[PDB]
Amino acid sequence: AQRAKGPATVLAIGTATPANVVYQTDYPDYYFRVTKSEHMTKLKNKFQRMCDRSTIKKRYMVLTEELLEKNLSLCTYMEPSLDARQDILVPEVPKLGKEAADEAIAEWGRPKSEITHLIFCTTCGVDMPGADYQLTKLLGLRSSVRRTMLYQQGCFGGGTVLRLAKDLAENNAGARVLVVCSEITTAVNFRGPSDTHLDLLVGLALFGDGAAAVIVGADPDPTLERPLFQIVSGAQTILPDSEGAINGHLREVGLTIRLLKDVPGLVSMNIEKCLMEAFAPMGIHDWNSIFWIAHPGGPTILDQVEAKLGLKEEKLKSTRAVLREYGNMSSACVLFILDEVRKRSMEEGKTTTGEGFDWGVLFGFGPGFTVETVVLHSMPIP
Amino acid sequence: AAQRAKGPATVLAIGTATPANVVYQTDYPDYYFRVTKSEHMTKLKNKFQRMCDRSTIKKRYMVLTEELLEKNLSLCTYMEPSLDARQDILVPEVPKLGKEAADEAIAEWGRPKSEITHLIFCTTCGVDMPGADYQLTKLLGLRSSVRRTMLYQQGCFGGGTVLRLAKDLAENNAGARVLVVCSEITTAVNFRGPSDTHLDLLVGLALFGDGAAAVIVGADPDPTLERPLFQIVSGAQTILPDSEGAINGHLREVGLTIRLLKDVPGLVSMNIEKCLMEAFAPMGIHDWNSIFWIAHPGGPTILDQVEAKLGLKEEKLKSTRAVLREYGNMSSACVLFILDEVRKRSMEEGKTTTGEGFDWGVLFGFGPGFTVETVVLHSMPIP
Ligand SMILES: CC(C)(COP(=O)(O)OP(=O)(O)OC[C@H]1O[C@@H](n2cnc3c(N)ncnc32)[C@H](O)[C@@H]1OP(=O)(O)O)[C@@H](O)C(=O)NCCC(=O)NCCSC(=O)/C=C/c1ccc(O)cc1
Ligand SMILES: CC(C)(COP(=O)(O)OP(=O)(O)OC[C@H]1O[C@@H](n2cnc3c(N)ncnc32)[C@H](O)[C@@H]1OP(=O)(O)O)[C@@H](O)C(=O)NCCC(=O)NCCSC(=O)/C=C/c1ccc(O)cc1
Repeated sequence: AQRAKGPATVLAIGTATPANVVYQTDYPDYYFRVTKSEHMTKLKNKFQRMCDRSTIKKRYMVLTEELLEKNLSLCTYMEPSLDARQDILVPEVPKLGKEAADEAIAEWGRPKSEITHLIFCTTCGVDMPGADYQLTKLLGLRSSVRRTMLYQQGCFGGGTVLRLAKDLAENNAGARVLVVCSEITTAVNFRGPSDTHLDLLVGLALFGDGAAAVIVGADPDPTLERPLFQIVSGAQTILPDSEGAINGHLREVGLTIRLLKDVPGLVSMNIEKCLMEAFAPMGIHDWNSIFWIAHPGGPTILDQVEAKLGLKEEKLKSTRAVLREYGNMSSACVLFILDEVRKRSMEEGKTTTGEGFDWGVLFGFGPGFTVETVVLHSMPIP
Repeated sequence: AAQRAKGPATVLAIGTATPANVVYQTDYPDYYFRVTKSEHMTKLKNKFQRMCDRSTIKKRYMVLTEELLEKNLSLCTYMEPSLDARQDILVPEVPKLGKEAADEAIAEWGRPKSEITHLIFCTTCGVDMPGADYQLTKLLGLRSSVRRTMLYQQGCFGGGTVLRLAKDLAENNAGARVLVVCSEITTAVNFRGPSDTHLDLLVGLALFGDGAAAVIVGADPDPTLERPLFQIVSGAQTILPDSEGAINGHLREVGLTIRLLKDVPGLVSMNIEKCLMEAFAPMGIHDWNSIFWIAHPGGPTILDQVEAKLGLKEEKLKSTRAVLREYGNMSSACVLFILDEVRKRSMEEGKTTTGEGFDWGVLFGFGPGFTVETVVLHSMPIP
């Protein structure tokens, strides 16, 4: 007694974005006009080809042109701008998180009065008390909620929350977990004018804004609840020879991020061990008998892994589709793909929530270099 | 059968560490107003001096020495740019002091670091990518497959926040042994005295010191390889009614600016009885002298008021006030600093238990929210 019986299960997935839709075929011109950098045609040609090959069609952004008119230090590179970003992030991150959590509880079907725990994860902004307290007040959750604040974990937080919510739901009987990952990549936005920092541009051509939420609980009551995926295990590892792959320093100019390693080649040369160690308890070594959710850090990191593993084109269709219509939304991005995996599984009438396959993987890649591999099991679809 | 442990998560080892520079309280009002060049503020000086004399603190260990102040002059300075000047200090020095404590807790543990599966790193000081959980993983030589959890900016209730997280980590994953490190180098507050517009930093600078503590926690301890000390029975977190903005710490280009709106001693007093009633209800315990006490030493008055309202004997907060006396407030690491003290004192005097001769005990983390963390512990037998 006192503790749960079976595995953690995701019971609802809600997504939320801002109203501003920004098409990528226009974003180079916008970005070099707003920044007033029309004279640097070298970086303009470079940033253009970045967005052209990013496979992204549209992205949602809190940062409007008006918000930059009122926060002109964000049209600058290495000028003091931390307060200008935090005056946006501290309020705007819980607000987008409430929208996604409300969509998730709406699918959940049960009142918020029974949410026992809360895990909030963001890389954008930092404050005391954390965005978990802000979301608890904004959503009106029980004041008895016991919260976990994951600050500045990076694009692998989406698997961290699942690996943590499994133990929270399974070690406390009748506990239900509100998981929210809300990221506003206004944490990443500087003036173009820098031949001193070109990785800033492939970061601006890929990231977008959005919030995702799930409800996690063990031993679901199959009258009020509908199971979607059950989290069998969650793993975290440090890739060999990956020291300094991504370095993010939070200074008075915001979070400055610098890359030292070729990340897509690092993920490719090391992912097969992560699939082998995670799928060993089941005896699975064919990665095309598995449904796939991997954080779309970029087009080619999925391209190279898809080539190194010899995967079919269908495996990463949902991943690439979230990168297409939403882009990179950091940690929340993998939960978006979880939702698309379920939505497309019904739209195309496949046997189970994971496009027809029993077992599935959730990959989150971030600083370390760190790979979070989470193995899920599907739910049948009648 | 299943892939999980069968009993409760127990504390297996404890280790603490403090920097070398010792700063005595009977010498702090003068030196502070000299390095900031504020000897023209006789009011704030007498103000600060009475605070230091009423803090019941004797000494504190500090990383920010005067040698460090002359090379970062933005810290002799209130609200001019000072974030990077502390970032250059907190980012490396926080994991270093954490390993200092994790080394001593591993030495007492007696088992190799390869058997440390999970890690929780907790600090309200500084932010970096990758986090301090990565820097300790590399410094301590733990396995690359360690599953880490980063608690950034959790305030002074992190000590109970991590016990609540480490309880589930050790009770779901069978054979798991979770190392938890709370490393607080509270230099984030050293502001220039010149502020008649900010008296709360004074009583934030007359209490807080630096220190780090680390525990090994795991369930089903092998009684032939490990020695249990405390059983983490329950862990709770709650926001007190009518506490909006009690502790507000914003991160600005000039550092972490903390301002107080509500009296947190009277916030803790009027609510501590409800937390203890709810926490000990499954065991029918209502005598708060029947229980051994670990309360976060926010200050002398917060403890004084809890002791007055609940009608406790003076022995209950002896170790809590002793950690406050010789270390000051160290944020989340204090309660674990107190945890080490209770087991030392309880074998100093040959008590019946590891909690001063008591079966059940409580650990309290108070912080921004206002959030109070109530962790019920059970002592283990001592011969
Ligand atoms: C971005 C790539 C390189 C795609 O480009 P490509 O297909 O190999 O070649 P392209 O014709 O498309 O041109 C674009 C790339 O060309 C590369 N390039 C240009 N000059 C040359 C040259 N002389 N020779 C060889 N190649 C060249 C260059 O790598 C540039 O990408 P970037 O590194 O961002 O500048 C590919 O590596 C990729 O998609 N990787 C996955 C993307 C990815 O993981 N992004 C995030 C990395 S880590 C993270 O989470 C955060 C990063 C970030 C960082 C800063 C921020 O402000 C915000 C965020
Ligand atoms: C400070 C108190 C009042 C004990 O002092 P006292 O012995 O009762 O009175 P004193 O004669 O020693 O004078 C000092 C205190 O007296 C109070 N006081 C003074 N002037 C008067 C007056 N005209 N009339 C009535 N009373 C007065 C006043 O509260 C002042 O403290 P402070 O709030 O810092 O200014 C008491 O509030 C106390 O110790 N509480 C526990 C300490 C505590 O919880 N600290 C943490 C709070 S929240 C946190 O985590 C962050 C704090 C922080 C905040 C800012 C930072 O930069 C850094 C950190």
